[PDB]
Order: sequence, then C-alpha cells, then structure tokens
Amino acid sequence: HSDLTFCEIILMEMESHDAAWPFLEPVNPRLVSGYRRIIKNPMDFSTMRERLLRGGYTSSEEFAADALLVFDNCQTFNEDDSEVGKAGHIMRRFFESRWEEFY
Ligand SMILES: Cn1cc(C(=O)NCCN)ccc1=O
Repeated sequence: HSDLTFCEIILMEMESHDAAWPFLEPVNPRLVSGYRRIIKNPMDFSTMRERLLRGGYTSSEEFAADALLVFDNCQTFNEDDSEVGKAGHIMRRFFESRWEEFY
C-alpha cells in the first residue's frame, strides 16, 4: 500500500509543479509535426493519473517506468534548449529527486 500512496504523492506534486505544463495532457500529433513518427510510446501525467486511479499499477516500479518514459520522450523529441525541453529537464530532475528521498 505505502508503495502506491507515495506514487500518489509524487504524481500530485508533478501535476501541480510550475514546469508541468507540457506533460499534463497527451501530445496532440495533429498539432505537433513529426511526433507520431518519432515517439512510439507516448506518456503523460493524465494518462498516469487515469491508470493509477483504476489501480492499474502493480508496483512502484511500473509507475516509475511511465514517469521516465515521459521525460525520455521529451528528450527524444525536443531540443535541450527548447521551452518544452527546458521544462522537461526541471521535471525529470524533480522526479528523480523526490523518487530517491523515498527509496
Ligand atoms: C511533451 N511535449 C509537449 C508539447 C507542448 O507544446 N505542450 C503544451 C500543449 N499546449 C510539445 C512537444 C512535446 O514533446
């Protein structure tokens, strides 16, 4: 239980973070040119939110794999100095930090 409750703590904190604006909702491929082709397995916070509430996570590790996928996808598609990229690095460092001062 305590595994999944901190996933709630960290997802909530990521949802309300200042730099979370690029990851709240799935990327719209109609609007983002080339995203469908480049990103095979998209992931975002709302999709993680949906899965967590239905309890579709077996361990904290499956949750972390989805979080890392958000930021891997971000670094794959966006330049490190882009606005989305700059925001992804803040979010990735925030996640790794808060994930470690638990485990
Ligand atoms: C994660 N990600 C977000 C965007 C974006 O523009 N998000 C704000 C929505 N209006 C573009 C490329 C990308 O990889």
